[PDB]
Amino acid sequence: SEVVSFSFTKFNPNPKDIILQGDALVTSKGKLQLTKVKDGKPVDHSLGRALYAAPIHIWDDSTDRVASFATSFSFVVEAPDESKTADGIAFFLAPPDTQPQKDGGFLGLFNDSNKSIQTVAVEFDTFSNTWDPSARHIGINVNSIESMKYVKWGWENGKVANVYISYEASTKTLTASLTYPSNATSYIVSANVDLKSALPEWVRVGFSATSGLSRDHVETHDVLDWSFTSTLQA
Amino acid sequence: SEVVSFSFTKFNPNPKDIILQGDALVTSKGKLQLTKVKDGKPVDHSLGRALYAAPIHIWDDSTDRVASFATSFSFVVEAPDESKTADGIAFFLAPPDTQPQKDGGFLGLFNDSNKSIQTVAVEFDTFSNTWDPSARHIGINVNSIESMKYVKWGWENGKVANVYISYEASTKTLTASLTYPSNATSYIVSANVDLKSALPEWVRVGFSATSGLSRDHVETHDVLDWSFTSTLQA
Amino acid sequence: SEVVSFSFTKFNPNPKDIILQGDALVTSKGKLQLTKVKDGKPVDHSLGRALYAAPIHIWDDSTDRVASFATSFSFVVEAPDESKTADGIAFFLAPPDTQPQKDGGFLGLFNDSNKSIQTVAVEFDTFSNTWDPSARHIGINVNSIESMKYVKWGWENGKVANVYISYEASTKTLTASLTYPSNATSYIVSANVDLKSALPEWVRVGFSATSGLSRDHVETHDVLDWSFTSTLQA
Amino acid sequence: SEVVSFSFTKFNPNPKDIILQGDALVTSKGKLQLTKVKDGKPVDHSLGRALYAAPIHIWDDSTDRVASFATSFSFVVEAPDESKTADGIAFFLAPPDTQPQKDGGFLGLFNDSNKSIQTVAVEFDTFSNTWDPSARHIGINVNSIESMKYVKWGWENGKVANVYISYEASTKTLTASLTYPSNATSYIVSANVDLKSALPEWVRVGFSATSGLSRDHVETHDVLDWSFTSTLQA
Ligand SMILES: [Ca+2]
Ligand SMILES: [Ca+2]
Ligand SMILES: [Ca+2]
Ligand SMILES: [Ca+2]
Ligand SMILES: [Mn+2]
Ligand SMILES: [Mn+2]
Ligand SMILES: [Mn+2]
Ligand SMILES: [Mn+2]
Repeated sequence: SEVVSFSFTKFNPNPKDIILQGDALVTSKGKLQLTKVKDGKPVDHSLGRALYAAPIHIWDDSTDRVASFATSFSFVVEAPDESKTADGIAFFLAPPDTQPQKDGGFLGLFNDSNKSIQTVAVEFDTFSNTWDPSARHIGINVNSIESMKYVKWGWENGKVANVYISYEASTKTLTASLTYPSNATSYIVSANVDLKSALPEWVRVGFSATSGLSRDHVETHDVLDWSFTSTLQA
Repeated sequence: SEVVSFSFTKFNPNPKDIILQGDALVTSKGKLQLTKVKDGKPVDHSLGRALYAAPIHIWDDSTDRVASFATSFSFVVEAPDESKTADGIAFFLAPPDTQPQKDGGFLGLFNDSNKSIQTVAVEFDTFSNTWDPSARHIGINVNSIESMKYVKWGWENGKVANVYISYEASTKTLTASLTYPSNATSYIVSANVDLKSALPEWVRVGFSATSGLSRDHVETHDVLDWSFTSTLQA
Repeated sequence: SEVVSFSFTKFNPNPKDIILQGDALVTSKGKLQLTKVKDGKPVDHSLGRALYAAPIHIWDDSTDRVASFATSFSFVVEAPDESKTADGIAFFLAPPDTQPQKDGGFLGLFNDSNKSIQTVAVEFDTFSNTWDPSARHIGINVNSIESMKYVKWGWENGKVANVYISYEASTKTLTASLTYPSNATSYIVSANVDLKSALPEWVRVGFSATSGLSRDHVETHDVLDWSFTSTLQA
Repeated sequence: SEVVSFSFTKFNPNPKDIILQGDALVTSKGKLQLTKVKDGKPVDHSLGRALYAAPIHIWDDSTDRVASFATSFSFVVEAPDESKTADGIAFFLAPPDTQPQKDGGFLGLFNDSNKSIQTVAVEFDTFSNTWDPSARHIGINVNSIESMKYVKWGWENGKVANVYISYEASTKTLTASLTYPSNATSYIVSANVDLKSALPEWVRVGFSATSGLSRDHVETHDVLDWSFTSTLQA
């Protein structure tokens, strides 16, 4: 494929363009609620993922070409307690048949299987596990729950976060930024990532999130909108 | 969904974005060959269809809104004999789980089942069946192999045909045009079509084609490229 | 330039993106009224033109490349008398400094100067002059008020006409279609046009219209919206 | 206007889409060289600006609506000496008739006139003047050479910088990021900026740059490509 694009200003309650996995659902107001909410309150031990229906052609073995892509999405992570939060939300790419992996700190993306899984993620990590830096962080993750690069992230409870992720194929640069319009505060991180080596030719793209494994480490992970475009020169 | 787009300047030999049904395949040079070719020669009794992976949201029961869409594709129909041709090629919309229907003059789109099937097609018909006008034609077909409107079509054997189809939701106008750049000859037809009444909320879009049911009524039906865009106001 | 696009769903009353020439104005409801209207009634001897502010790079002498482009616009031509009409409306390309040429049957586009002017137009001609066929027509015009190709055009008084014009650089094919959603009636014409030979490298694009030179040959020429895109491979 | 877009993968040597002011020129290889280079070496006391030909409709007094916009551009600033650099490069919006203002630290954008000029800029400042913080910085500037917000910027001599600027009208958030693909290092800054209050309804957008006012404070300021899109809801 050469060019694929799609833009949701909000999500449809029974989405056919979006493959919902685990606890993910679209609320009737059109928020993509990745992790469970009960009586308006986030629940623990939740794992939800959402992928776009069409696979994306990110590289081609015949032509040796790599896709470029850009995506925008806004998301909210709201926790009943500012200091106890887990586990986070991520935008990711994985093989098209990708299924939910471990919950909790593995973010539904990775596992501890000793079989290195193919998934490239931009995580917004709200809990410091063994493999994390100390502070909440935006991480670029290449086939590991351990980020290859991260920036410390001043998570704002319940505030809309605007994210813009792009991948420039000609330089192998993956760049992720987050901005909180509420107080015009922003964070960015970039990495040199070889998508040909990390991922298969075709992938599915989307989001994954998990709530903490305890009652006092719960938060929501809602996506409010999403735009994506990818071009493969071919 | 609000906006979905995709553009192929040619097709990938093992397409993941394109669901190939019946005899459809992508050749190694990237043509979408809907009907069978053997030793470079079209074969009879063939039926092939290709659909885009992502369903398209063409209308919404809650918001009462209808999508607009536009698509461009180029296609070749080549017959070893100018005067004996069958059966044709079509661009269509159908429920997402749509499967190949009858072969031959039914174009893989419709059947004679007495169970009116949901499919809206723009056919390029190369054989005059019982339900057709006399001459080869471009037809707009709403849940029937019988066109509600058609224009006579001067098919050019083996020449590239450029098609542009659009649907204007605000007026319910479906317009289909074909141009042969080789001699700058063009045909157009339009119809007032209520997609809400003809189709379910979500559909898949693509192409369907069949070769004749006899050895002396064979032709190819190759699509060379394809661009599509649909917006649902919501 | 490689890609230029712009889309108006209606026009701004004091447009800065649109260079208005002669009698052209934008009404407060956002219609581009090319020719004069007085007390709601079309006036004779009027000439109005509108061009997009940015020049469009349609070909390049260094790279030998030609642009492709596509444009959509809706327009109304309303005459107080169905049988007496003049003169018409056109979409055109001309050098960027292009100024209004002759009025009346020259459509503000051409003149009788014996100095062949550079302008390539798709005219919707409502009056049969000396150089016209008999019937109202959609014409493709290459540096002459005389069309190189035309299709007879069933003008519908006061009805919205939807036009789609495209130019495919790889085949030099200019295609123009018009559809009246009101009764789903359509017309199309195509021509092999060498834009490199007809036009300079850079042009401005837009509309031109004139009302008849007599009181009993008056009509309006309003454009309701306009989308344009052009890509030059370079 | 509702939607305006344009994308250059490089610039044309005699650009008609781009209004070049002061010393700005396009090199024969298609770089937009804002400030003077002599025998391949940057010259002092230079000031160059480039604007897109079409004005952009950023807000509308009648409808009370504000545009959103996004733009990407890559740029190089190369100095013969790493530690002596001046003055910088900026992306800006200003009234359409905007002309070059003061040189040097005023970046061709502002002056010391005591007549507050309308210009909103995202500067990449390479020299600490009286109104600057100490370190080189990316600044958001609203009708002043003094930034309202800035982030410290690790300028990389002679390296390609990729910038992405967006403005979200619904939150009044202007966000600017820079990434050096060479070592995947990134910077971002955001501000709450009211474009209705800072700028007139229509503007022109582009770049401005100046070299230092001394021989030992020289650098280049070349833009390599540029994409822009703006939508005004209206
Ligand atoms: Ca963690
Ligand atoms: Ca038939
Ligand atoms: Ca005439
Ligand atoms: Ca400075
Ligand atoms: Mn982490
Ligand atoms: Mn038929
Ligand atoms: Mn004529
Ligand atoms: Mn500064």
